Amino acid sequence: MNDLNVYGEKIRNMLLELGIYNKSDDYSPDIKYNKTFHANGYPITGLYKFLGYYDRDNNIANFPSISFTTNFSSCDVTCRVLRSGNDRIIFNGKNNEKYYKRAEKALSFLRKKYRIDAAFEFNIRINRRYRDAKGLGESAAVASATARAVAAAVFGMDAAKDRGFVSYLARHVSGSGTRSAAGNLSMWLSYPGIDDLSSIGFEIRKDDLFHFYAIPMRSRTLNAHDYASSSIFYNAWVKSKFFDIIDIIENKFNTRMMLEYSMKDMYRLQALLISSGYIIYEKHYLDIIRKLRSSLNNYKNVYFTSDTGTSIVVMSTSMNELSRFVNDLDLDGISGNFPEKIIIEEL
Amino acid sequence: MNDLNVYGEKIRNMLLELGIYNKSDDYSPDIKYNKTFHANGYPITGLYKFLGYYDRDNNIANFPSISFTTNFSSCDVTCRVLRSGNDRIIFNGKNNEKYYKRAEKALSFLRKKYRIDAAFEFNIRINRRYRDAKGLGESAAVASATARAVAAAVFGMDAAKDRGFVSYLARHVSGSGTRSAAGNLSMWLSYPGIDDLSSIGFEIRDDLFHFYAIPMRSRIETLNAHDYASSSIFYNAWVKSKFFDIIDIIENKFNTRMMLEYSMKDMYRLQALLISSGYIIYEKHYLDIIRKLRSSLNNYKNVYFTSDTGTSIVVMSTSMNELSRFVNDLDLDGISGNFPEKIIIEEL
Ligand SMILES: CCCCCCCC/C=C\CCCCCCCC(=O)O
Repeated sequence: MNDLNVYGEKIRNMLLELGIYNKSDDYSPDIKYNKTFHANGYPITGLYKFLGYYDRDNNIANFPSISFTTNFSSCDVTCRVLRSGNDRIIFNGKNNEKYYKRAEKALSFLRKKYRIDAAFEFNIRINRRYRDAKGLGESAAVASATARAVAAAVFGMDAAKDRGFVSYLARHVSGSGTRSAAGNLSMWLSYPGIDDLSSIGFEIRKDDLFHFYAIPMRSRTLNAHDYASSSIFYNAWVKSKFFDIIDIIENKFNTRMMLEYSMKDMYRLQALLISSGYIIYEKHYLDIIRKLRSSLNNYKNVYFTSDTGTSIVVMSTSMNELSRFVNDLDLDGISGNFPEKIIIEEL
Repeated sequence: MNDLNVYGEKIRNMLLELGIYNKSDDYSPDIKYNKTFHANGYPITGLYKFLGYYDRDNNIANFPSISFTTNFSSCDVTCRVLRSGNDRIIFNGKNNEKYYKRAEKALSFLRKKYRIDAAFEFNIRINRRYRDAKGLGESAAVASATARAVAAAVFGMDAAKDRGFVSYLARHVSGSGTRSAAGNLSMWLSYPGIDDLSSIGFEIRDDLFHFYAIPMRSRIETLNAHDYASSSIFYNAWVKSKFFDIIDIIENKFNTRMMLEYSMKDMYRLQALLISSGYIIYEKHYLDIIRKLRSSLNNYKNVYFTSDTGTSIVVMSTSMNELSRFVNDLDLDGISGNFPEKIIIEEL
């Protein structure tokens, strides 16, 4: 779309003027064969949420998104590049066709764009702080950790330390990986017609953030993109996203505005899914959201959100108000924090 | 440049060319003072659903709608016109402000348009086949019954038997009233800028369907749902798609199967509009029933279901035997529906 491109480009110019965004630099492969590289990565929770791709082959989104990086789980990846052989993708000790299929797609991009004739061995470890739950942004943790390990092995440590370049690589695994690779509070710039190296994540800041807590819940995510995109309301959502992104940039990413927006956006996201016949709502989720909504008026600056799942993230600018809310409502979840250490190393 | 008025006028011309729609005829008052008139009226269930008004004072909707008339409740109205005296509006034995206000908005239109200097006595009786359920189109039953009684008393039996004219009067009580007054399967033509006597209900038809309701309790009042849906950021996209969907159903000659399937899709879209504004229609029991219904639909041939601005569900089928087999297999605890067979309009 031409009007969407115009608004995307306006957003890009505003970000270039702020100095927080730059088109990513590109690198030439200099493969360190037979050496194991290790990297970690963290999941994300959406504030300005994302659903639907403009170009699903390159993972270009229809509009920009904003998330924060959490510690609800952690991913660690081991990568080894071989001159010959077959790719091996191990996920939590399992060698299943499902994981292979998702990996070989980002590796296809890598081999075609950079003319690489090599085999890849990946060992992915995700440690969750919950037994089972959806919508806690696990795919962003895998995408950022795999991108960091591949960047170190294929391009070198200099490239692996370049957050823009690593977000570019992470995007090819999962769109949300752009924001996990970039930092703790980050934005992914994306819109129709954007150049490949311009559609990346970048950090907004590492100060004046907030407190958060998750209520992990079971739900009956790649289908969420198709379901939302096919909604008759999808184009109206995409259009409003450009105006909302412009407004948050003009408001200098004010914390409380983003927290409030994330609550409104949770409802809009659910509405898009509902309008396509996908009911995200489960009985237990309904009981918790009614409890949460009913009590919000009695708290100051307490907000909550959900993504494509029933897990809820409760957020507040005050740690005491958050803990008071969690205790009074007897919520049984996990305390969150922004990760402090990104590891990228040759083993 | 009003795009909704353009698509509205295109729809109107298509309907004129089919010969199923005509601008309503108007009538001069010839009041039969001191005589009691009695009429009945029935609720509706939306197929091409309606929410939000373009002009709330004249009850002009933003787009056209299609519904069917049911027997989930019934309304009976008694009307008497007096030369002098005061208006009296009794609703289920109650004389409350909320009812006087709703009746006065319509009577003000009647007195101003037709230059009537008279008092009106209305006695409205609504008998429901459920307790506390929402979204079963009760306001259409009151609107059609009151319009039939007023048309007989104020304009005469000839005007009361003119379904177009009666739907025009019913619109001033409740928009959905146009469809209830028009017949069992009907469309209300409405869009921004439409002429007053053109915004009426008309009967589509012969080859209908069977239905069954599961009345359920809900939080959101139908009157508030108009404001809630209208305030959604998705409302304009819904309105726009409604014009294209109405053009498509007219070109498909109101095919039953297509309208039943549309009503299922439209139920999701309606819920989405309410959800996007932060209004959750869902309840735990509704969730359990809709999951049971959705899970079994693939095993039935012509079975569909819908809901309006409530948790009440209406199950529909082109076959009575398939519907009863569906209701029995899922052990549904609701009420059997039927299209009303007798419309009463009488003096005394
Ligand atoms: C031109 C026709 C004029 C006649 C107008 C009179 C009709 C309006 C009266 C009452 C509206 C009733 C709406 C339904 C009430 C439900 C309220 C409840 O049950 O609590």
